[PDB]
Amino acid sequence: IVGEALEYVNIGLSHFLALPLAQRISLIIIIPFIYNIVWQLLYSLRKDRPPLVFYWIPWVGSAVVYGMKPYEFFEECQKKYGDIFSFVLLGRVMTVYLGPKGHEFVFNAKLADVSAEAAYAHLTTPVFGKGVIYDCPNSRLMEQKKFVKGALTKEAFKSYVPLIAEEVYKYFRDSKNFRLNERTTGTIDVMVTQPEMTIFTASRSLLGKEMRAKLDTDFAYLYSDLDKGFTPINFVFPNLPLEHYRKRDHAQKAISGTYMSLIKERRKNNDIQDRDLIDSLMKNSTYKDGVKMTDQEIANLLIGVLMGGQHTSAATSAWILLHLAERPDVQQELYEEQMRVLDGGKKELTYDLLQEMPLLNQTIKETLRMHHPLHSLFRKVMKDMHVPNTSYVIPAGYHVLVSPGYTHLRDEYFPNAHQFNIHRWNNDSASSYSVGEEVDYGFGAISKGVSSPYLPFGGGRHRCIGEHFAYCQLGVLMSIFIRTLKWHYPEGKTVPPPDFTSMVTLPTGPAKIIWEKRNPEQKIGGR
Ligand code: HEM
Ligand SMILES: OC(Cn1cncn1)(Cn1cncn1)c1ccc(F)cc1F
Repeated sequence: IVGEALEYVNIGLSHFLALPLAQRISLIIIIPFIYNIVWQLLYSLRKDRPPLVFYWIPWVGSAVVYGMKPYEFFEECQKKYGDIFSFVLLGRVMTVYLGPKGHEFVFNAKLADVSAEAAYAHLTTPVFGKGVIYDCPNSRLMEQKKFVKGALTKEAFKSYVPLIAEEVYKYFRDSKNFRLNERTTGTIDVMVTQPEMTIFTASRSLLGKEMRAKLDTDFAYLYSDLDKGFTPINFVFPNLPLEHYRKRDHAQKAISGTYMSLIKERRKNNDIQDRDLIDSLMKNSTYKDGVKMTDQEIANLLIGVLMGGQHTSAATSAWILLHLAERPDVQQELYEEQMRVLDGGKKELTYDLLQEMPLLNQTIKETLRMHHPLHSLFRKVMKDMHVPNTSYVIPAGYHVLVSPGYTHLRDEYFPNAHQFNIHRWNNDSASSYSVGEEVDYGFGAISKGVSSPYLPFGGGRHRCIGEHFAYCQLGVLMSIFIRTLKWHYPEGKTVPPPDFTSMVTLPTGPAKIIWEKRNPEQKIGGR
């Protein structure tokens, strides 16, 4: 009888609760372990679900292999399952869609279907501050992107180029890593030099002279603290009572506090011009519903834009130098282009002349092909999504993962994809280019289609707005490096593997190059 069965359930329940504590703990471990395996096996027959990568440890999932070797992971998954597959990652289910159709599925996904801010808020909000970027609705982000873009005009770039050039020269002159007036050769770690050059140049141009001057003080130490909070660990542990987390928060307060002081000081003196992004945001930061950004939110947006731009550009800078260190042929070819465009060095570098340097820009383009600083972009799925031409349905609660950087490294789309060749971009040296219909999400007309196999800057509503600033900064920086120095690897060394575990895919350190002055007698003037 079924009556007597229900009795033995209750009996079994009471015997269960009365087990020796060791077997209880063991059952605490074995039961969800067994349940997990059984759940996957069952999930398999679901043909309205993409294949799920098998994993042994519950919650953890494929985190370790994804965390350490994401492209090798994607490649293995791809030839087993094809272009669409899911995997468990630290409690989340990630649905990957590789290739151009994946680019379309995720970057062009409707606003109602996916949320970037739900994916990233816990990473970024504690670092940047409240009320901006991912700590706000999408419509607010769109307009923040529009506000920042107002300091990213052609006219702005024309003024930034000599400021950036000045900083590069000052760095060559003053940094312990160079001191070109005293040394004709030396060794550097590019993961030391490039983050420093990147912060000095980006500060001077986007933040202005005051904020640049601050980096000549121990205030510079706060950026390091803030920098240390920008880490994937925030995806698991956003806030922990350690000193790492307190130094982060303290820095965000002191740094935004500093920006606010400058802001309120400019407003008090009515000293608001068109010098920098701070000026720009002081004059142009009213949303379409008439609500103004607070001084705090302005400062916080400044932090995030600068920090995001910081890591992508520094990493890219580092890779350019690293690839060129074993390619004296490319160094030579870039140098000839410098001599031609700048009339033997007699012409001062300008933003317009930068545009007349196709090989230089192709080098940047090719470096971003081989080293997309962001190997995975995420969205949280908010409504059930049907996968076109499939029976797959991606349920709300899932995350979608797109990886243009993976496609960058596929021979199908880039022959001999693991060879560095700037000439694969001959007569195709633009940072990117819309060549079909365009669309405006709030921050300017951008390409409607996002099916290009090359997407260093993403696409759709979350597309990068720093692409031309990045080319301007990298361009000026590399133009001066090329014209000033040659460099090569220490004996036996080559391009290092990427460190896929940090927030951007930095080179594994220490990554050293040996530089030498092209003109040992050349001196850099100024104080
Ligand atoms: C080589 C350098 C850079 C690369 C490769 C890059 C790449 C990207 C990518 C792939 C995205 C899309 C992220 C997503 O879909 O989730 C993005 C978004 C964005 N980037 Fe960049 N970026 C670079 C430099 C910069 C710079 C210099 C700035 C600021 C001056 C910047 C600011 C932004 C902003 C404001 C967004 C929008 C985020 C959103 O809408 O959710 N980036 N970038
Ligand atoms: O897209 C990022 C955030 N992110 C996503 N994965 C890793 N970091 C990075 N980024 C893109 N360009 C520059 N940085 C971002 C976007 C906007 C922003 F203001 C900061 C920021 F970190």
